[PDB]
Amino acid sequence: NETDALKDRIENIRPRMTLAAKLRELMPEIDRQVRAGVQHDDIVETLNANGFDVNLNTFRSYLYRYRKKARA
Repeated sequence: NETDALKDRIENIRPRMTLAAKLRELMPEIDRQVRAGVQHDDIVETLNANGFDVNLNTFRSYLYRYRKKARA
């Protein structure tokens, strides 16, 4: 009776937290390449082809947060 959609959501909570953490670890190198002229959309495409369902807004959020913490 429990939908496979709710079941799948629950099953992927912890996997997604791990991916979120992996994405934060990538931010220093992403920031370097992106300020050198690599497009945000290009990195988002690579992420979306390899298990990270982030959109452009969410990607920029992580990038902005990395940058604030870095400047501090």
